[PDB]
Amino acid sequence: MDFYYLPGSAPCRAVQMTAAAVGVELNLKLTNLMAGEHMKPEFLKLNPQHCIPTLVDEDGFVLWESRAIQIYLVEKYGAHDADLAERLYPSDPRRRAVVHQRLFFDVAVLYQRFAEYYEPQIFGQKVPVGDPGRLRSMEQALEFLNTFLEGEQYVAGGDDPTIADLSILATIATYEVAGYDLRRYENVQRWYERTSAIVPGADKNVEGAKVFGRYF
Amino acid sequence: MDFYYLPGSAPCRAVQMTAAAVGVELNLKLTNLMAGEHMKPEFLKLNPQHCIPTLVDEDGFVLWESRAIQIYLVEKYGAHDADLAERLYPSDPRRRAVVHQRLFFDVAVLYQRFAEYYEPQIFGQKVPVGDPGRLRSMEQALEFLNTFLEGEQYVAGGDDPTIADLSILATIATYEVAGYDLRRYENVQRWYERTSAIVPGADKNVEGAKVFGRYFT
Ligand SMILES: CCCCCCSC[C@H](NC(=O)CC[C@H]([NH3+])C(=O)O)C(=O)NCC(=O)O
Ligand SMILES: CCCCCCSC[C@H](NC(=O)CC[C@H]([NH3+])C(=O)O)C(=O)NCC(=O)O
Repeated sequence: MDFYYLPGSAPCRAVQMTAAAVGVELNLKLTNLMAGEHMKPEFLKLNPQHCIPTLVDEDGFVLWESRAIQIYLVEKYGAHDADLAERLYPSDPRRRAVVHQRLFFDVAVLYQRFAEYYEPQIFGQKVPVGDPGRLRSMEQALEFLNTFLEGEQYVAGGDDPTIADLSILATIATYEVAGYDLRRYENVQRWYERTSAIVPGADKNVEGAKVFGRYF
Repeated sequence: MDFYYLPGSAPCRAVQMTAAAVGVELNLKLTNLMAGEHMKPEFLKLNPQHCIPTLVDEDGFVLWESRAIQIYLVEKYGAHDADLAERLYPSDPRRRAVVHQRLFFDVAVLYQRFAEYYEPQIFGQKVPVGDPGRLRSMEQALEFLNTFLEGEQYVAGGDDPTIADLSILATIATYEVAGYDLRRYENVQRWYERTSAIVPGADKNVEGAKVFGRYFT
């Protein structure tokens, strides 16, 4: 399976942790966005949305959006270990609803506001001073996550990390390298330390996050 | 089942269409966001993210994010009709991945870029002259959708509308009612017309969108 990725990219790292958890190797294909490699006719034919991560399965199926890829990996390549797939992606509709909820929270709120705050600080204008509105917004997202983790081990509940934890771990590892003091959010910091110690490929998440950290 | 919502809200309308498809009757609870009804202590207890739509099910289980609600409606409350659930939310991992991919596209790209430009105008934060980047962003998003719909009846493929169609139907209705010219996107217009003609609860999508349209008089 061809995996078009960048080590520094959070959504790429979330798929990497998921693939390691289900036990499938990825054919790593580094796609330099700065050299416009995502804009070459070869990549565009595969992915008109020209974004990473992009997964190309051996049957020719092309898939993007990291969280769609996460679910796909569990559903297709996790069947060999029912209990594992169940831990990562519980089949009970109510339990799965919270997992889905947190996945959408990650893309639309937690990672989104992170990007809306730090991308102006490292690209284009490169302003070191962060907009007070964008900071308030991003902190509100951390406030939300902290509340979700109140009296809970993991982001969508349960006794084991789910793919929602893997997605948000990639995201929050990026928060850490960006210089944000996560210790302000005691539940988040506790969860971040817990999850990093136990999930497969977590060391490769910290490793890739540091590559993103070169921008600051 | 309690449904905290506003008719003008696209994500709310996507849930309404999904519930109509699986025969779920929602107890509609108008949540006036301008009056701060979503910031009231009782609502915050249910939903600390203080956002609509919010579903409270028969056991008091609380769920928000429209697309997670959509899935929950099909998986749990659509399971009485195996064939219908399969049309709305196919179980094949590849087909389901495209549905998921399109749902994420809607939240993170299509609706996201819409809201960034148009939603300020609801709150009164409308700037008469703005950044060209915000306009290019919506154009680009609509180009992607039009490309996905090339040679295809529906947004995630297949012979029937999925929850991805209902999500994007609610979003595109909002584009149209806000005044966006969709004519350069022939596949989008064609898909919108044909999908709106056949999906249950489509009337309330149009009606609800019109309520949103009253902000752009
Ligand atoms: C050091 C690493 C720097 C990269 C960090 C940004 S991730 C790159 C970006 N990808 C995305 O934002 C995809 C997000 C998508 N929601 C997902 O989760 O997969 C991209 O391909 N953007 C280019 C494009 O969309 O055209
Ligand atoms: C009458 C039409 C007025 C326009 C309403 C826009 S939707 C309102 C908004 N909700 C959302 O954007 C939720 C989006 C979420 N991604 C979903 O799909 O459910 C909200 O509750 N915002 C309040 C908040 O989050 O605090």
